[PDB]
Amino acid sequence: MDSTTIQQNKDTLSQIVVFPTGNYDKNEANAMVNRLANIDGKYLNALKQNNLKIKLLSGKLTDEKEYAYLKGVVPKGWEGTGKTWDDVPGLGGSTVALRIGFSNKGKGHDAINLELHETAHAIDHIVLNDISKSAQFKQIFAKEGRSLGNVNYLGVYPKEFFAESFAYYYLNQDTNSKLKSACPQTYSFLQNLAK
Ligand SMILES: [Zn+2]
Repeated sequence: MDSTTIQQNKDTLSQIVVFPTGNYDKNEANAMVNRLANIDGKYLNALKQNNLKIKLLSGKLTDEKEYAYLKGVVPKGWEGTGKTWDDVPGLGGSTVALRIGFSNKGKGHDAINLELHETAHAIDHIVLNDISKSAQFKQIFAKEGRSLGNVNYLGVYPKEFFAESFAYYYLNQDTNSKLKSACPQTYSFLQNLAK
């Protein structure tokens, strides 16, 4: 996106993103907002319309009262790892909650970018009526769903392949080009969705 579109999307995000009370790196929180601002504005305005909040967290997910119910619960695909949601830095779906500082791949999660993956889940569910379960996307997923790797997770769960593809499409020009090369039908699907 051009600098002016980024600023417009950041203004929209000022009424979506909620910053935490506790201590955190303000510059890194701002960088996360900047990355979210690359998401197409139509989706951001629709999240705002639904009063979805992107809660940035100063600590563990399960230390927020609304996620205490996840204390000790093992995420799907994480069985046998000894890890629980207490160790997971982001969640997305009907809500979005994200630990500041944990954006990059490998910061306790496997996504190319935490905030884009989790926000993609919310866009899928809230804005797009679970499009990752649509017949069109199921056909694409059957063909391309392993082509971002993590074959036994992304290749098995279309909601996760959708969220990861969305993150690749919107993070930066490199990941956007990688998605087009590896998953051309997914790329065209996302490009058309934003038209
Ligand atoms: Zn996910």
